[PDB]
Parts: sequence; C-alpha cells; structure tokens
Amino acid sequence: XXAXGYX
Repeated sequence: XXAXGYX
C-alpha cells in the first residue's frame, strides 16, 4: 500500500 488509513 504505502499510504495509511483508517477508513
């Protein structure tokens, strides 16, 4: 992924 979250 490389981005994050959380949704």
